[PDB]
Parts: sequence; structure tokens; C-alpha cells
Amino acid sequence: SNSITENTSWNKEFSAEAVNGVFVLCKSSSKSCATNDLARASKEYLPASTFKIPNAIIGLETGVIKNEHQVFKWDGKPRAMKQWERDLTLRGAIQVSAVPVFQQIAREVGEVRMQKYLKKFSYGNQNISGGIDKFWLEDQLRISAVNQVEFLESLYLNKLSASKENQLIVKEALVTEAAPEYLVHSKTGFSGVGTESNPGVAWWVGWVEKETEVYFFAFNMDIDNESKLPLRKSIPTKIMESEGIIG
Amino acid sequence: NSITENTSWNKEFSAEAVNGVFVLCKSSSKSCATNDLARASKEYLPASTFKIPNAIIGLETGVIKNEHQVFKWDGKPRAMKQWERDLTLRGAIQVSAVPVFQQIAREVGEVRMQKYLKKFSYGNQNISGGIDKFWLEDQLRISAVNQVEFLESLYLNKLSASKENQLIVKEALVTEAAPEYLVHSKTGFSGVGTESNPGVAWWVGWVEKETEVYFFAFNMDIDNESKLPLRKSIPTKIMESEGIIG
Ligand SMILES: *C(=O)/C=C/NCC(=O)CCO
Ligand SMILES: *C(=O)/C=C/NCC(=O)CCO
Ligand SMILES: [Cl-]
Ligand SMILES: [Cl-]
Repeated sequence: SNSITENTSWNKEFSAEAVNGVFVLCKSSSKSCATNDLARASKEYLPASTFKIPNAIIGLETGVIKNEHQVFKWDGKPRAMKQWERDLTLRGAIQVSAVPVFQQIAREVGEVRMQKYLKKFSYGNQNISGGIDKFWLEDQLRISAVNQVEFLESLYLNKLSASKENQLIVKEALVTEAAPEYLVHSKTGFSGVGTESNPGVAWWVGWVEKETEVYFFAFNMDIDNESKLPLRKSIPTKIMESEGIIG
Repeated sequence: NSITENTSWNKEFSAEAVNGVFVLCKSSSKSCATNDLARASKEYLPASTFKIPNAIIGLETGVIKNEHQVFKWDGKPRAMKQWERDLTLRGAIQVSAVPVFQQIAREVGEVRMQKYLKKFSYGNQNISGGIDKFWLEDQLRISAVNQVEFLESLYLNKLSASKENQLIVKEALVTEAAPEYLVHSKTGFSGVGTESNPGVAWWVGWVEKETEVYFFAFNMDIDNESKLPLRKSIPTKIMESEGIIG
């Protein structure tokens, strides 16, 4: 039976940087999750670029993305970021969070199929209103940290409603750190700075394959200044280092 | 097809007094560059680099039941302390857990092992001398060029195995991840032999960088365990100077 507990030993990592946020860490073998804040762990926020994980799976499952070697060609038209003005592989597009590449994937998938897959995946509030290519950036789609770790555990076990081949392709594209004892798969997200009363959200979600154990994690925090952005990885990294998972 | 000799990497070898070869191919195994044409095609014991085909064969035959198979340690002494623990497939590959792969090979058996090495065009395909040590001590031999051809087939999912099984092994071979590139690689060491008949050390793999791919295979004569670090530092310095990694 799945369980969750609230911890306090991680609060010092948040208050030291004056951050309002939540970390959820689940140990696969014990089906046990721990968090610094049960209420915020259940609160649903815009997934932003973390939506690229289900978007990639749906793109492959629908055939919009032909295979793992698919190249997304840049047509030479100006893009919002210098980093996106080039041909990208699936891993390249995921690594730099290339919004235009995923906007085009979502358009070819279409609203009917996108809605079907988000329901099969139990992904957040499953609300894709506001436009087929912006409902995850600044739309109505919301997902909690607890829902993110449930979704990533399904992906890890190849239990999503998609071919094992397509789940394996996305799992390898999400590798961000490799060491002899562990492999980190992760994805960042940032909705924007919002306002002082309504700050934006920053995410870091993923999982760590350490020896024979697997740890699923989801971090989110309020962000009103782009200088705080490095904290989306430093806070969860410091917590997982103190737990002996990475480092 | 062609192999072209590149004298600009000799410095990395002579600075360390190493007798070895580096083979580097961009996009495909059609055009490879090397410091030594003769040694690039010379066949050597694969040692732990054989864990790559052994893992694919184990998955294809069902000996390795699935992606998340745990290889339990029975508690009996193993030749290295890092092998005395339960291991995932990636864990067994990354610490080169010989006894895990010896038991996989025994269960695959000589007939199936021969069939797959023929399908994979894996070196001289000689598995004689003992099903649990042919790649460590006997007559199996493969060249640096044949290693890059085999890894290119794996990269393209063109080996005679399911795409699922090739994807499982490719993920188990990831050894370095950066925003710009992903390195898949495997080390090998036959032992020290003698000053006159040295052992061999390997480093083989590929680098997925932006939209480009680079296949590499390194081997060197080795008669002292103190020289093992060179099997990664020499090819690493060559690929860093080529702007592929670092
Ligand atoms: C996914 O997380 C994409 C993020 N793009 C950048 C922003 O959302 C910030 C806008 O200035
Ligand atoms: C993988 O290449 C493992 C190598 N181990 C060392 C030997 O096989 C020789 C001495 O045990
Ligand atoms: Cl991002
Ligand atoms: Cl080795």
C-alpha cells in the first residue's frame, strides 16, 4: 500500500534560501513517499516544460515522432531562444525545453488524442483548454508533485498506455547525470516570474536508479525572480545528497 | 568504406609510452580515422566489452527475464568486493561483474551463443574453450573497427534482436550525460600477461552530440594494472581535442 509522511529535516534547505516550495521523494521498494509539506505536495501547478515528458510519449505513440533518431529541423525563422535555432534530436529538444518543437508535436497530435492520452496517463486536472499548443505553458493544465511521481513511476515500469519501445525511448532521452552507481533521469520546468502576489512556478522532476533501489522525486517552488532558478536543482540535489542517493 | 591513418593523435600515445590504437568514425562506420591502420583491424580478446553482446543475447533468449531483472548475490566469495551485492543489469555492466555474465553465458549455452555471434558478425566468432570464460581467456578475438561496426548496428537497432532489448542495453551503457551530449561506453581488461605477451585494455562506445554521432574503439597493450587509467584518458584527450566531449 502506497504511503506518504511529512518530514521537517528538509525545511532547513528551503528556509536557508527563503524558498516557498515542496519536495516529494518516494522509495520504490517500500512504496513510501516523504515530503516537507503535504498540502503543497497535493497542490496542482502549471507543469510548464515538465509537460514535455507526456508530450514526447504521445508524439511517439501517435507516430507524429517517427522514432528515437527523428531530427526536428529548424526552418531558419527567428525563435524565442538562441538555443532553439538549430536542428534538434528528441533528447536535444527535451534538454533545452524547445517549446516550438513541442507546440508542433501537440498540433499534429490534436486535441481529441491529447485528451485521450492525458486521461489514460491520469495526468493532472487533464484540462487542455485555452489552445492546443499553449495549454501547458500558461493554460489551465495543472498537476501536483504527488501526481508527477505517480506518473514517473508508471513511466519507469513501462506501465503507461504506450508501447514499451516508446517509454524506453523517452526514458533514455531524460538521462541527465550518469555515475557508476546511479543514473538520474530528470526534467526542469519554469512557467515564468508571475507577480509578487502570484509568483510563477519552477519544477524539477525525475528519478534516480541507485544500486537496486529507485527514487522518484518532484520539486516545485514559487519563483518571482529568474536569479532564483538555480535553486530548483540545488535544493532537491542537497536533500538527495543528505539522503545518500546521489553524490 | 575506408580506414584513414591520422598521425595527429600519436602524441597522446607516445607521451604515455603506450602501444595501442584509437578508431573514431563520424556518422557511420563507412569512414573511420585511426593512429594505426594495421592495429585498427587486428583482433584482440574482448574481455569485459563482451558484456554488451552477452547482455543483448541474455535478453533475446529470455535468460535475462526483463529490463528490471535483479541478479542476486548468493553470498559466496566473488573476485571483487564490488561484485558481492545484488546488481541490476546496468549495475552488473558498470562494475563489469564477470560472475553475473558467466552465469548468463552458461544459461544461453554454446549453440545459442554461436548463432548470435554469427548474426552479430562479432569478430572471429570463436567461442571454444569453455562457455563461461571464452571471452576472458580463450580464442574469441575482435578488432577496434569490428567493435565500432557492432556498436553502430546497436545504435541503429539493426542487430538481430528486438528494438526493446537493444534500447535496454543502450541505456545500461550510458556513462556520461551533459546537456550537449550523451556517452555510451564499456571498458575491458584481459589481465597483465607479460612484458613479451601483454594483456589488452579496451574502451569502446559512442557519443550522441546534438544531431551527430561518433563511434569509438580504443585498445592498448597493458602489462601493469597501474596503466589502466590510460584506457580512458588517451581516447578522452583525443575526443576533447576533436571538440566531441568536454
Ligand atoms: C518550459 O518550462 C519552458 C520554459 N520557457 C521559458 C519560460 O517559460 C520563461 C518565459 O520568460
Ligand atoms: C572485464 O574486462 C573484467 C576484467 N577483469 C579482469 C580479468 O578478466 C583478468 C584478471 O581477472
Ligand atoms: Cl525548462
Ligand atoms: Cl572492465
